[PDB]
Amino acid sequence: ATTYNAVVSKSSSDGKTFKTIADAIASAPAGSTPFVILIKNGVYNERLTITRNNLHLKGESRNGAVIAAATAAGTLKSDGSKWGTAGSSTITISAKDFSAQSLTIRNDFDFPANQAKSDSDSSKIKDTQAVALYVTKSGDRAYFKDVSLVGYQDTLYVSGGRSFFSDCRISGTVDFIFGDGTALFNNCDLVSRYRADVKSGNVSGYLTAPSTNINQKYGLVITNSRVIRESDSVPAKSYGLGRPWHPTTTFSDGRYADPNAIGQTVFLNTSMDNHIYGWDKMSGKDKNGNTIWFNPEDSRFFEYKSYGAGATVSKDRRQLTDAQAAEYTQSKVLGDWTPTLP
Ligand SMILES: COC(=O)[C@H]1O[C@H](O[C@@H]2[C@H](O)[C@@H](O)[C@@H](O[C@@H]3[C@H](O)[C@@H](O)[C@@H](O[C@@H]4[C@H](O)[C@@H](O)[C@@H](O[C@@H]5[C@H](O)[C@@H](O)[C@@H](O[C@@H]6[C@H](O)[C@@H](O)[C@@H](O)O[C@@H]6C(=O)O)O[C@@H]5C(=O)O)O[C@@H]4C(=O)O)O[C@@H]3C(=O)O)O[C@@H]2C(=O)O)[C@H](O)[C@@H](O)[C@H]1O
Repeated sequence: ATTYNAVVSKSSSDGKTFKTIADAIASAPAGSTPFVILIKNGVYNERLTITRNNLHLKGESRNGAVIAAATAAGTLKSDGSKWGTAGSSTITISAKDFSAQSLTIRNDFDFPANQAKSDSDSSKIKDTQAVALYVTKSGDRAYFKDVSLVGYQDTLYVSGGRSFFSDCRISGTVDFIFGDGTALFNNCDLVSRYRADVKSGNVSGYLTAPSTNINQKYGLVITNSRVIRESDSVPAKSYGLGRPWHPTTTFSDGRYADPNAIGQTVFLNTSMDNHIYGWDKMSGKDKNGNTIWFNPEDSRFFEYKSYGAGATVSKDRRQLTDAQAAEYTQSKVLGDWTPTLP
């Protein structure tokens, strides 16, 4: 038995339906009883912030039910200030027990068109991060099943608590899954995108940029998935599995790269095409304002039984033992939370 509290559709011929997703979400009574919204096929040009607990979105189809907006970090607001990376997100989850099923979420910022602009073009944006989905510190127990996330730089921003992505597609270029959250991915296609603006022999991107606090047990955990290239034009050895993001953070002694954000990315039983070269380093600014490099060997970067042409085993690519791999089951990673749909 499954029923819908609200329905969103493009057609007025449907009857008693909402025109926008934002309106349907707003219609929900205040509180924490489950609220389930069906979204019929269509492209909904909307930006959403979810603050109600126990809210659930179900699209008619992943292929056809799309929530999309174009916003880069460097896009300017009315007051002339930048949106910033967090602010660029098409969908922001700032509530508990959210789920989305069978829908696509896009940031439509045209990264390649931006990069193709002449350097003197005042409309050419430097802050090119453009988040599709952001799970915030106030997000915990967020479940995404049969969902497609589309972007280039910084597609998926996972912060705070636990999120679970299942039967999913996620595309991007630089740091397209990033943040300090506990985020588990199962049976997902992670799609590395072509970079027209990157010279032959240089790096096109990085799948992950975890900022997991050293005291947090689990960061980004990718299981039973497929690490694939968008096209044959994506060069061999052009993509890193991860680099360590140490976010600029305000401390008592100033604002600089967080020393204790020693990120975790673990791949288990995941296929990898030959666009993958391994792990990489990442730079930030230290407490003195100097460049500081954070190295993959000092970070929590591991694989277990990778396969496909990108799955090389070497001293630069640490491997889990069977015993260690058993620590990365859904039960262990998500703890007392069992992701369920309404
Ligand atoms: C409640 O939340 C909060 O606590 C805060 O939220 C807000 O802040 C967040 C965040 O917490 C904060 O640290 C800060 O994050 C920024 C940035 O927004 C974020 O996306 C990320 O950025 C990294 C990196 O630091 C950037 O320099 C940039 O990477 C560049 C380049 O863009 C990229 O293409 C690539 O480059 C290629 C090669 O790798 C390179 O060697 C060279 O050859 O160039 C190549 C090229 O093609 O350009 O890597 C570059 C690089 O490594 O520098 O983008 C990455 C990324 O996308 O992940 O981290 C920074 C940071 O400062 O750490 O701001 C966030 C925000 O939302 O704005 C609030 O502001 C805060 O007050 C607080 O509330």
